[PDB]
Amino acid sequence: GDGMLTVGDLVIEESTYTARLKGRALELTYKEFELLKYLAQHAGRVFTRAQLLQEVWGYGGTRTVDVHVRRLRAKLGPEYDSMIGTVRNVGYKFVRPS
Amino acid sequence: VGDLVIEESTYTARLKALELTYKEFELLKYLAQHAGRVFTRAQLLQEVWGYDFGTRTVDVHVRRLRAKLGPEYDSMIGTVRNVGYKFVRP
DNA sequence: ACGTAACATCGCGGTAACAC
DNA sequence: GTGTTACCGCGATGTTACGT
Repeated sequence: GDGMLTVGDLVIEESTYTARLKGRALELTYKEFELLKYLAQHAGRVFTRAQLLQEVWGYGGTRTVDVHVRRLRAKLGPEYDSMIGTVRNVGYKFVRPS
Repeated sequence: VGDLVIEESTYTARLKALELTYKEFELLKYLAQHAGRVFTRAQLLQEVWGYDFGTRTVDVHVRRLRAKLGPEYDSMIGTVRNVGYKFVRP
């Protein structure tokens, strides 16, 4: 345990730079991994696109978050689709499984 | 050591008899002494090289390293795009 | 022994564009 | 407004040659 994180079946190991789902490795791009990581490092908290851009992208084209959110949800699959919830007129947030 | 034996003071490695350069050996050792962990180029430059160069010598060294291993064990060194490289355990 | 030279490959990822 | 999928420039890595 160095920088390892666990939420439900999602494990996000910064060390080895891998993200798993009860053993199924995720082939995430870099920004897809930094986005999923930041959101899970802050479960339940809704963030805005200008927030997520500043934190994950770094200090216009704000639908990149939405695309990356969709690429993320897509790779998570229907069984884990809902780990990224949407808050109309606010932004996104990681949704803890029960 | 999963088919791979690195001998420290001899500065050699055997993959059941790899002939490696000093930098190729320092890079393989540091990647295998921390197997599974990904290291950046800044990291591997300050740890394995003395220098902080931009340079593409790490990428070149991985390649020379990979070639010696052969298409059997060249997977032992993984690439993590936009991050760096890592040793991969069979 | 090593680190540029220099180009080939290919994946990142941001914009476009429309459905709803 | 957001879900969503193309499309394609660009840039990260691969790779080998060559100069020191």
